[PDB]
Amino acid sequence: WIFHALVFSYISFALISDKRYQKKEPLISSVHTKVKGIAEVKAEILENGMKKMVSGVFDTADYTFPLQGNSFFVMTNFIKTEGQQQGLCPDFPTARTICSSDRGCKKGRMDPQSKGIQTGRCVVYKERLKTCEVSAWCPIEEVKDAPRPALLNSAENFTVLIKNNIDFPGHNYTTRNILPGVNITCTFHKTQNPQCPIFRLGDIFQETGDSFSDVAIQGGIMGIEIYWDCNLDGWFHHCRPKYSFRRLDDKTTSESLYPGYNFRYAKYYKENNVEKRTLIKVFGIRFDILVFGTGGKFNVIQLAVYIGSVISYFGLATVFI
Amino acid sequence: WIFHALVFSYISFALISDKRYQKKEPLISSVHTKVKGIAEVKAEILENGMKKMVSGVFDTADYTFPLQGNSFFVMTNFIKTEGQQQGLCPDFPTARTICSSDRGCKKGRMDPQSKGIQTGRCVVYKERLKTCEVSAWCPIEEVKDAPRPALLNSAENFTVLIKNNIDFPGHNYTTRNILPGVNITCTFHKTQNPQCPIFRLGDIFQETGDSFSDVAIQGGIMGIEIYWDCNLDGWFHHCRPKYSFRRLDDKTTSESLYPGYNFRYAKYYKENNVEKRTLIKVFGIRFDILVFGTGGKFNVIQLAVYIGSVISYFGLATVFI
Amino acid sequence: WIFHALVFSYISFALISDKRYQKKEPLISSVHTKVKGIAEVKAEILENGMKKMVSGVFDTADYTFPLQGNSFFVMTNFIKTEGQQQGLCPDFPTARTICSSDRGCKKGRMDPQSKGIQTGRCVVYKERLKTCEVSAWCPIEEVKDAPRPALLNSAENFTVLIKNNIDFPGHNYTTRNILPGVNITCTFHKTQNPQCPIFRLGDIFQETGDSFSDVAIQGGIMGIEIYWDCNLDGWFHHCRPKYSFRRLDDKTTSESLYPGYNFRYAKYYKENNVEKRTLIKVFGIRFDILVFGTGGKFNVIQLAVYIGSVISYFGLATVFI
Ligand SMILES: O=C(NCC1(N2CCN(c3ccccc3)CC2)CCOCC1)c1cccnc1Sc1ccccc1
Ligand SMILES: O=C(NCC1(N2CCN(c3ccccc3)CC2)CCOCC1)c1cccnc1Sc1ccccc1
Ligand SMILES: O=C(NCC1(N2CCN(c3ccccc3)CC2)CCOCC1)c1cccnc1Sc1ccccc1
Ligand SMILES: *[C@@H]1O[C@H](CO)[C@@H](O[C@@H]2O[C@H](CO)[C@@H](O)[C@H](O)[C@H]2NC(C)=O)[C@H](O)[C@H]1NC(C)=O
Ligand SMILES: *[C@@H]1O[C@H](CO)[C@@H](O[C@@H]2O[C@H](CO)[C@@H](O)[C@H](O)[C@H]2NC(C)=O)[C@H](O)[C@H]1NC(C)=O
Ligand SMILES: *[C@@H]1O[C@H](CO)[C@@H](O[C@@H]2O[C@H](CO)[C@@H](O)[C@H](O)[C@H]2NC(C)=O)[C@H](O)[C@H]1NC(C)=O
Ligand SMILES: *[C@@H]1O[C@H](CO)[C@@H](O)[C@H](O)[C@H]1NC(C)=O
Ligand SMILES: *[C@@H]1O[C@H](CO)[C@@H](O)[C@H](O)[C@H]1NC(C)=O
Ligand SMILES: *[C@@H]1O[C@H](CO)[C@@H](O)[C@H](O)[C@H]1NC(C)=O
Ligand SMILES: *[C@@H]1O[C@H](CO)[C@@H](O)[C@H](O)[C@H]1NC(C)=O
Ligand SMILES: *[C@@H]1O[C@H](CO)[C@@H](O)[C@H](O)[C@H]1NC(C)=O
Ligand SMILES: *[C@@H]1O[C@H](CO)[C@@H](O)[C@H](O)[C@H]1NC(C)=O
Repeated sequence: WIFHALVFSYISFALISDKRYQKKEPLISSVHTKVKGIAEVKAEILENGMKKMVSGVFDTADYTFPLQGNSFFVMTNFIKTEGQQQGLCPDFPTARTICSSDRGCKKGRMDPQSKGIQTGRCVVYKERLKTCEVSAWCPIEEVKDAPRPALLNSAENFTVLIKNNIDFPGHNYTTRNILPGVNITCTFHKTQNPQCPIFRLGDIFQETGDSFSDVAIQGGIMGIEIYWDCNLDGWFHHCRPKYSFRRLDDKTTSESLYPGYNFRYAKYYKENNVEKRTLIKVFGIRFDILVFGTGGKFNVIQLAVYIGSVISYFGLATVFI
Repeated sequence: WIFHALVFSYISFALISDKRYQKKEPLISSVHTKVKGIAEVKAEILENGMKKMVSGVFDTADYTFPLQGNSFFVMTNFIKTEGQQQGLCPDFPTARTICSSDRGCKKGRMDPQSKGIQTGRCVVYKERLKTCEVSAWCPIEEVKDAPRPALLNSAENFTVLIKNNIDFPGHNYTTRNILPGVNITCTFHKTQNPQCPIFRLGDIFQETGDSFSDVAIQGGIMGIEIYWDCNLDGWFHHCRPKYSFRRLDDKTTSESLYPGYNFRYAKYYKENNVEKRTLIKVFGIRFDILVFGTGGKFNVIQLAVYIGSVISYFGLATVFI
Repeated sequence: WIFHALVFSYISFALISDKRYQKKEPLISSVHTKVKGIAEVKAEILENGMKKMVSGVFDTADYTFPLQGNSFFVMTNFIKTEGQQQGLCPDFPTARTICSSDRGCKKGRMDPQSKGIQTGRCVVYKERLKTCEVSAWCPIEEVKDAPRPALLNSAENFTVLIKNNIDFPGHNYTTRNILPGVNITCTFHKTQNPQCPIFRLGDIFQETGDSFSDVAIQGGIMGIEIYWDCNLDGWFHHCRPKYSFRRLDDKTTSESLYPGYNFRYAKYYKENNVEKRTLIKVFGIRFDILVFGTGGKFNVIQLAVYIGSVISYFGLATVFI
C-alpha cells in the first residue's frame, strides 16, 4: 500500500544520499610546496649572562626545509651555542647537576637532562657554584627559555603555496589541486577564496583559533587538511579540495613531555686545527599536509547487492502489516 | 526455469569475479631505495656576465638524499652563488627592482621576487642602471635560467634499486618486493623484466613518455607506482607488485606558479672572521614511490551477507516472470 | 522453529561480533618523536692499514635526524674518509679494479662498484699492486667492513618518545596517543606498561627477537606499529593504541642487494684554497612508525542493508526445512 511506496522511497533515497550505487575507492596524494617570505631579526638576547645583539636577514634557505613526507618546517625561533668542541666541562647548573662535593658525581653517569658523561668530579661552573664535570661538546648549552618574542616572529606573514595531485587508480582518473588558468594571485580565505592554494600562515592559525606568536615562541605542529569528495558519474560531477586547518601538537606545557616543536641542529667546522661545532636549538612550526578523500563511480555489482538487500524490505515490509 | 539458472549463474559469477566471498584489507608499505651512478660535469656557465668553467665529479653524496617518506631526490642541475654575507647591496635588475630615483624605494619594503628588505635608497647595480638597495645575503643571486643543457644530464643513466615491504595486519601476512634467490642483475623492462626492482631513470621517463633532458633542466616530480593485487586463498594465490610510472608535476610553464622542482640550499662557512654563505639553487627530479594495494581472503560473514543479497534475486527473479 | 531462532541468533551475532551495525572509517595519523640518549665512542679503527684512535661524545645532534614521513633514523656505526678533493687517483684495489696494464683501463669507464670515471691509465695503488686511475673525490673510500663492534653500540640504551595524533574526519573525532595526566616516567613493557609511549630501542629488538648489536653493525630498518581499534558508540567505548614491533629490512646478506641500512653523507669545506670534502659512510637503524586503524560508529543505512541481507535468511531458512 502506501507504506510500500514509503519503503521504496526511503530505500531508494538511502541509495541516492548514501551513494550506494557507487563503488568508492581511496585516493593517492602527492604534495609539493613552495614557501615564500623573509624575516629580519633585530633582537637582544642574553648569552651566558651578558647581553648580545642578534641581527640578520633570513631567507628561504635559512629557515625552511623541502617537503619530506607531505610536511614542511618553518623555523620561528632559535638559541645558538657557538664554538663547542669535544672536551671536559662543568655541566650547566640545574637541580640535577649541582654538586656539593665529588660524592655527588659518579664517573660514567648519564642523565636524560644532561648532554654529557660525568667524569666523577665536582667542579665550579661559576663563582662558588659547583656542578658535576662531564665529558661532552663543551661548553654545554645553557638551560634557558627560547627568546621572549620569537626571533622569527614575522613568519606569520609567510606564504605556503601547496600543489596537490590526486589519482584514483581503479577508476583511472587523475586530477590536481590547481585547475588550469586560475588567477594564482590571491590569499586563501574560507569564503572569499576557497580554492586559492596560497595560504598565509597567520591566516591558518586564526582559522584554528591559535595565536601564531605563542606557538612561534616554542614551536608547534599544525595540520593542513585537504579533503577530496569526488563524484565520477557525470550526471553529478564534483571533485575539488576542501581546505581545513587543525592544530596537531598536544599543547601539554609539561617539561616532562617535551612541549612545542624543536630540534638540535649541528654545524660542524674546523678551527685552529680543532674539531668544532656550533649547536643551534631550532624552534618552529611543522605543517603536516593531510590529503584524504574518496572517489565514487556507479557499480552494477554494488547497485545489485544493494537491491538484494532491498527486496527483503519489499517482502518483509509486506509481511509487517 | 532457465532465467533462474542464469540469475544463479550471473550472481555467482559476480561473486567470483568481484571476489565478494573475500574480505579485503588495505596494505602497509615500507620503502628503501639505493641510488647508484655518478656524473661528470664539464660545462661552461655564465656568472655575472663572465664565462666560467664548471667541472667536477659528482657521486651519490653530492646529488641525492636518503628516502624520506617513500620518496627520494636526484639533483640534475644547479646554479651556484658563492661568497654571500649579510649586508647591503643593490637588488638584481628586474622589472620590479629597477628604480629611477630614491622615490621608487620604500624603506622596509619586501617583495615576493626579492630576497631582501629595502633600505629605501636607489643605487647603481651596473653602469647607470639602478636598483633598490636591499639588506640581505649579498650579492643577490642573479635572475637567470638554469644551465641550457642540465649540468647533471647523465642522471638518466642512474639506477634506483627499490625495496618494498608490505604487510596485511588483519590477515597476519608479510611479503616483500624481492622474493629470495632472484637474479638481481637486470634492468626493469615492462615485458622483459616486470619483476626487476632495478629501474633506470631514463627508462622511467620513456615509459611515461616524458623527455628526461627537458625535465632535468628545471626539475620535475615523477611517480613510481607499485600496485599490489593479492589473493590469500590458496585455491588461487597471487601477490606480486605491478610497476607503473606516472609524471606527477603539473607542467604549468608559468612563472607565477613556480614550475619544475628546485630548492634553495645554503652552505654556511666562516671566512676572514666573517659569517659567509654559499647559496646553491638545486634543480632535480623528486621520485615519489606510491605503494597501494588490497589483500583478500574469504570471509564467512561476507559470503553470508552476499548470499543474503542474493536470495532476494532468487525470489524476486521468480516474481519477475 | 528452533533452527529459525538459531539463524536469528547466529545472524545477529555475526552482526554484533563483526560490528556490521557500525560504519567504519580509516584514521588520519600524525607522528612526533623525541629521541634521548648519548654515546661515548672509544674504539680503535684501521684506516689505510694503520691503527687509529676513534674517540668522542655523541649527542642528539650528532646521530639522529628529525622525523620525516613518520620515521626517524639513529646512526649506530660509521666509516670516515677525510680530506677528499676533486682529482685523479688509483681506484681502491678490488677484483674489478685491479689492472695488469693500461689495457685493463678504458678512458671514460664507469662501474657500479667504483666512485670515479677512469682516465684509461693503470697506476700503482700500493707497492706493485696496480688499479685503474679514476677521476673522482680523492682518495677513494676504502672497501672495508663496518667497525667490528658498532661504534655507537650504546644506541640500544637510547629512548624514543612517540606522540601520535589520530583523527577521524567523517566522525569528527580527534584523539592522541597520550591521554592527559599519565605518569610519563616509564619504559614501555608489553605487559607492565602497554600504554607507555617511551620505548627503549633494545627492548624493541628483543620484542622482535633480533639482536640489536648485529643490526647495529651494518644497519637495519625496524618497524613500530601503532594499531588503533576504536569504537565510538558509547555503549562500548574503546580507542587506544596497541604497540607492536616488526623488523622491516630484508636481512638478505648478499653483497649484490646492498644489505643493512647506510648512506653516504658529505661534509664540504675549504682548505688551503681548495674545495674539500669529508665523506662519512653512515650506518644505523631507521625506525618506521606505522599507524593504522579503523573507527566505528553505528550507521542506520548500514544496519539496514545488513537486515536486508538477513531477512533472506529468515525466509530462505524457512524454505530449507
Ligand atoms: O642555519 C640556520 N638555519 C638553517 C636551517 N637549515 C635549513 C636548510 N637545511 C637543508 C639541509 C639539506 C637540504 C636542504 C635544506 C639545512 C638547515 C637549520 C634547520 O632549520 C631550518 C633552517 C640558522 C639558525 C639560526 C640562526 N642563524 C642561522 S644561519 C644565518 C647566519 C647569519 C645571518 C642569517 C642567517
Ligand atoms: O653540495 C652539493 N650537493 C649536495 C646536496 N646534498 C646532498 C646530501 N645532503 C644530505 C644532508 C643530510 C643527510 C644526508 C644527505 C646534503 C645536500 C645538496 C642538496 O641536493 C642534493 C645534494 C653541490 C651542488 C652543486 C655543485 N656542487 C656541489 S658539491 C661539489 C663540489 C665540488 C666538486 C663536486 C661536487
Ligand atoms: O657528523 C656526524 N653525524 C651527523 C649526522 N647529522 C645529523 C644531523 N643532520 C641534520 C641535517 C639537517 C637538519 C637536521 C639534522 C645532519 C647530519 C649525519 C647523518 O647521520 C646522522 C648524524 C658524525 C658522523 C661520524 C663521526 N662523527 C660525526 S660528528 C663528531 C665529531 C667529533 C666528535 C663527535 C662527533
Ligand atoms: C605582518 O605584516 C603586516 C603588514 O605589513 C605588519 O603590520 C604592519 O606593521 C607596521 C609596523 O610594524 C604598521 O606600520 C602597519 O600599519 C601594519 N599593517 C597592518 C595591516 O597591520 C605586521 O607587523 C607583520 N607581522 C610581523 C610579526 O612582523
Ligand atoms: C648514457 O649512457 C649511454 C651509454 O654509455 C650514452 O650513450 C653513449 O654515448 C657515447 C658518447 O657519449 C657513444 O659513443 C655511445 O655510442 C653511446 N651508446 C649508446 C648505447 O647510446 C649516453 O650518452 C649517456 N647519457 C648521457 C646523458 O650522458
Ligand atoms: C646499556 O646500559 C646498561 C646499564 O647501564 C649497561 O649494562 C651495565 O654495564 C656496566 C658496565 O658496562 C656494568 O657494570 C653493569 O652491571 C651493567 N648493568 C646492567 C643492568 O646490565 C650496558 O652495557 C649498556 N649497553 C651498552 C651497549 O653500552
Ligand atoms: C586512462 O584514460 C585515458 C583517457 O584517454 C587513456 O588514454 C589511458 O590509456 C587510460 N589508462 C589506462 C591505464 O588505460
Ligand atoms: C587576480 O585578481 C586580483 C584581485 O584579487 C587582480 O588584481 C588581478 O589583476 C587578477 N589577475 C588577473 C591575471 O586577472
Ligand atoms: C602469523 O603467522 C605466523 C606463522 O608461523 C605465526 O608464527 C605468527 O605468530 C602469526 N602472528 C601472530 C600475531 O599470531
Ligand atoms: C643474470 O642474468 C644475466 C642475463 O640477463 C646473466 O648474464 C647473469 O649471469 C645472471 N646471473 C646469474 C647469477 O645467473
Ligand atoms: C566536532 O565536535 C565538536 C564538539 O564540541 C564541535 O565543537 C565541532 O564544531 C565539531 N566539528 C565540526 C566540523 O562541526
Ligand atoms: C611514576 O611511576 C614511578 C614508578 O614506576 C614512580 O617512581 C614515580 O614517582 C611516578 N610518578 C608520579 C608523578 O607519580
